[PDB]
Amino acid sequence: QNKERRQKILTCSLDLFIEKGYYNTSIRDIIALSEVGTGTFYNYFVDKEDILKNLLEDFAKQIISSISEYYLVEKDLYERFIETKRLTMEVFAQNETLSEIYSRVAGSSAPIDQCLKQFEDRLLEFYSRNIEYGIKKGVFKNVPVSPIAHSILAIEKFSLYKWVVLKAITKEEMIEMVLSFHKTLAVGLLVVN
Amino acid sequence: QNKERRQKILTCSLDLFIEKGYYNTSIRDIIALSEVGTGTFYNYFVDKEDILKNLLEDFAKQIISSISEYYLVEKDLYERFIETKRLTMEVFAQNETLSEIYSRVAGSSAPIDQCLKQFEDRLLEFYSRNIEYGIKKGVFKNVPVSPIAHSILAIEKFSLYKWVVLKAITKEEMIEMVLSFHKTLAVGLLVVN
Repeated sequence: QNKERRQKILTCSLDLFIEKGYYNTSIRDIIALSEVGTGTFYNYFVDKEDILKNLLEDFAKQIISSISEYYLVEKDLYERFIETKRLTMEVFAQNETLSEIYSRVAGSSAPIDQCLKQFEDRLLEFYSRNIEYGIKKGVFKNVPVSPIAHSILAIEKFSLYKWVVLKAITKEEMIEMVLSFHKTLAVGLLVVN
Repeated sequence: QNKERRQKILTCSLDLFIEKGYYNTSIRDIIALSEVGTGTFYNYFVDKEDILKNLLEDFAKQIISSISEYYLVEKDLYERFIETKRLTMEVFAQNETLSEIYSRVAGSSAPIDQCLKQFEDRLLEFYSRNIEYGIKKGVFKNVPVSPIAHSILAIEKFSLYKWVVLKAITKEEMIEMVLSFHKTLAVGLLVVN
C-alpha cells in the first residue's frame, strides 16, 4: 500500500518530467497530479531530487537483478560478458521515458549530477565486481578494472542517448553497436599480441 | 581582421555561457560584451546556435589537425592508437571552458543536440578512417568500425564530464583511464583467443 502510493508518485513525476521538462516541473505539479496530498507526499519525498534518486535506485536495482538472475543459469563468463550488455540495453528500453530523462539531464546542475553519480557509481561498482571475477577465473586479463567499467557504462550511455534522444539510430542498431563493441573488446583490436 | 572579430565574439560567448548558462545567455548579451555592433555581428552569426557550431568546428579542427600532424612523424599504428587519445585529451584540457559547455549541454534540446551531432559525427568519421587504415595494414582485426569509433568517443566524453563537470577525478586520472582502456581494447580483454 506504501508500494502503490510510492509508485503512483514516481509514475506521475516521470510523466511530468517528460511533458514539461525536469526543471520546469514543481513538487506542486507532482502532488496535484499524484493526488496523494501534500502531507503524505512528504512521508516519501522531500523534493524532486529525492524523486529522481528513487527512480534511479529502482532502475539500478532492476539492471543488477536481471544480470544476477541470469548468472544463476549461464556460467560461461564470455557468454555472460556479451549477453549481459543486451540485457542491460533491454532494461533501458523497458524504461524508455526514464532512459530519456537520464539521457537529457546529465551535466545540467550539481544536485542532479550528484543523483546521476550515485546511480552510475552503483553500476560501475557492480561492473567492476564482475570484471574482477573474470580476472580471478583466468578468463580476463589482469588489467586495471575501473577503465573497463567506465567504458561499458560510457558506450551504453552514449548509444542510449543516440537512440532515445537523437533518434539517430534504431533500438536494434543500438543493441548491435553495443554488442559488437564488447565482442571486439573481448577478442582485442590488435591482430597480434 | 575578420579573424580577430570572429574570435572576439567566440571568446565573449564562451565566457557568458560559463557565467550565466548557455540558455540564459542572449545574442543581446554577447553583442553588448563583444562591442562589435549589432550589424557586424550578423555578418558572422545569425544566433547562439551559429556561435556554438563555430566554437565546435574550430574544436574538431584542432583535434583532427593535432592527430594528423603527429601522423607525419610517428608511423607505428599501435603507438598512434594510444598516443592520439592522450593528444585528444590534452586538446580538451586546453579548451577547458568549451569542454565544460560541451559536457553540460548534451541532451538539452534538439537544436543544441543537432550542433553537438555535427561535431561528434565529424570526430566519429575521422576515428573511423584511422581504424579502417589499421585494418587494411593488418594491425587491427577486421571488425565493424562504427562501434569502435563510438566507444572511443564515448569514453572520452564520459571521462571529460567526470573531470570538468563532476570534479570527481583529476586531469591525470582522466588521461590514465582513457589510455588504460585503449590499451586493453588493443590487446583484448580475454586471456585466450
